[PDB]
Amino acid sequence: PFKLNREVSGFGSLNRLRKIKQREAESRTRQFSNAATAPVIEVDIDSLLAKLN
RNA sequence: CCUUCGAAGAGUCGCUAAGUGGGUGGUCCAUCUAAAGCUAAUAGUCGAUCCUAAGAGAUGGGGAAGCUCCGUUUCAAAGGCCUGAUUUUAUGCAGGCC
Repeated sequence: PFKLNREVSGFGSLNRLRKIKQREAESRTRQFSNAATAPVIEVDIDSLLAKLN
C-alpha cells in the first residue's frame, strides 16, 4: 500500500482554519446514506491525488 | 381627549443619616428641592579641549497652596554583549553573561 500525504497537516491557526475549510467541504463530497441500498460513491481521484501528491 | 404607568445626586446632610423625606422661615402654617453642569446683555607638538579630587547636582521617590525643597542609589522594568544549519504539528526568536 502507498503512503499518501494528508491534506492538512498542522494545528497552527492557519492550518486549523485550513482544516475547518477542508472538513466543511467533506460534508458535500463523501456522503453516506446509512441505507442498505446505498450506492457506491465514486469521485474524481485525479484531483484528490493532486492534493495527496 | 381617553387609558396604563410613573426613577430623582452619601464621608453628603447633620461621629456620621432619611424617603408621604429633607432645607429654610412664621407666630400647626408658608416656601423651596442640596450634596452634578452650561449660559449673552598664524600651533598635530604651547594651553583649553580629556580625567577625576573636596563638593555640587538630575533621574526614581517623597513634602509643600505654590514660587520650589529633601534625597545621590534609594523596595526603579535604570543595558550592553555573546552563541545559534532558520526556531520539529512547519519559516510569529530561542538560550546565555555581567
